[PDB]
Amino acid sequence: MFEQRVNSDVLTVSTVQVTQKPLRDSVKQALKNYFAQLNGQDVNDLYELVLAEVEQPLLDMVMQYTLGNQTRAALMMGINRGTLRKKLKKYGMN
Amino acid sequence: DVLTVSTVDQVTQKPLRDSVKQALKNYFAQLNGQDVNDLYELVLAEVEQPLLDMVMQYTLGNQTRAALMMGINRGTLRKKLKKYGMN
Repeated sequence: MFEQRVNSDVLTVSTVQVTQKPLRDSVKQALKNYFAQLNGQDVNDLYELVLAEVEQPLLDMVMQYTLGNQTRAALMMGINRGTLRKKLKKYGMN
Repeated sequence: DVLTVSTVDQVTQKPLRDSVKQALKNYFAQLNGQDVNDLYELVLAEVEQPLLDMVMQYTLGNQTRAALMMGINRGTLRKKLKKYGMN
């Protein structure tokens, strides 16, 4: 009945003829390899595991982009400074 | 380094964070001063979807085992699945 509002910009990486492929596929491949090594081992924190692998490079890139300005970083990210501060502290980036 | 992707004519493993960084580098380069207010959401959708897809395949669609493996409650799991039209 109704369409949605979302950011439709793309995130891609290079693959090799060289072409781009969606970032989501890298996450997918990394998980396949992860399960392959796990071989039925117990895991109970996969969300946290993946999130840490993704948030760190994101925080660094946005901070680098805003030259360290946290106010503009929170704005660009669509998160309040409180949540931003919390994520940085979480990864020792304070 | 439990999360890695294959890279190449020999193939070697590189951390997933390196893929995320490369993609953001491409993203920021084309931003061209344009403004953005939801970059976290854009990245989240890009990584949550494949994570959900893979965990659900690996647990045969069993929500209770999927949520335990992820370390989130089922209500949360369900909300994310519905958000991405995967329910």
